Amino acid sequence: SKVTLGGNPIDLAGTFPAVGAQAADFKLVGKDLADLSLASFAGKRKVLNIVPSLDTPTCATSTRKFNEAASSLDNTVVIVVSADLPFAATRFCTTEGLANVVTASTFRTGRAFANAYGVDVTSGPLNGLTARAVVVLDAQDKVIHAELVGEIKDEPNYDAALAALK
Amino acid sequence: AHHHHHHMSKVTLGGNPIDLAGTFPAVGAQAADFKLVGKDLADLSLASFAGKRKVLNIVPSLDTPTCATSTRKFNEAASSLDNTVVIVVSADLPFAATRFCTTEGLANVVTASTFRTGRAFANAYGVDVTSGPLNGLTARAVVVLDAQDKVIHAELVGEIKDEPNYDAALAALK
Repeated sequence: SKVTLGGNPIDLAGTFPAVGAQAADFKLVGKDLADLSLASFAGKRKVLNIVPSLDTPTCATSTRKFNEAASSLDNTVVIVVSADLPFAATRFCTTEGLANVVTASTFRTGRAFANAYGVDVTSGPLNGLTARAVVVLDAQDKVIHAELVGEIKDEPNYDAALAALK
Repeated sequence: AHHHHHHMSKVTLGGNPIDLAGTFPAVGAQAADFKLVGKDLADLSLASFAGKRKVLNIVPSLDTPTCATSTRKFNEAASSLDNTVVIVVSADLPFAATRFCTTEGLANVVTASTFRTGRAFANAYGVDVTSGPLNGLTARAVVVLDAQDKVIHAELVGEIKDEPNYDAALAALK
């Protein structure tokens, strides 16, 4: 069951997290160039919304609605993870203006986050970006929901991720 | 008395010393190769530009709405010269190139991203910032290569917020 892009298999490195696992820590970069780790979000449920890029010419409007809905649930932060630099993150149509939606870039630690989460694309045009996934963590960073989207172009099961927080 | 010329101090950001990894190239050296990513997500290396003079315009980020006219004039002038390509190197993803202030309307300027190979380019060129807010970006530099990839001009800009000596870089191609 390789992930595909336009139906074409791509290679991913690392092992995708299982429900019940302790989430791997990270050092991602916020839109003000500071480092973000799991401790930066202590006490909150976290939605890791992992996307190859949030800087596409056309807005992923459905992702904006999901980001808004999840972040409006009790004690929840949505962490939008991608290789996009913080300079681009300040313009993301899916995050701008939304409280408790926080952009977090992989650029400073390279492939570390993606590899730790089994979303490190290593072939084709997306080589060096994250694959598409949604991983929900509880306050103590136990994985309560995890989806590696089989086709990069497809929408995640946002309903399942939201329901995991209810 | 005679006073020895000072070895270049640490690059600064807003006057603040920052740490750089790698060794910045000297004039006369053969340029290190690289695998950078173009606007179409394909790989670019020195072989992509075989036999051309190359300007590597190395920038922490190109993704800003406002920029120096001198930078644009330099990019245009160098790209207009015979057998010359201007390659603008940064960590910005190719997706952001639509917003690159300094390359807007200059179709021959080639954007080349470090994202796929991480710190490899920056470390090979001695511009790998490892401290402060620019940690993981390239420092500011201009490196000019001749048609056989020998370094003919190289400036590691002393202060990130300052402009390179574009006049010197351009004049090296005459």
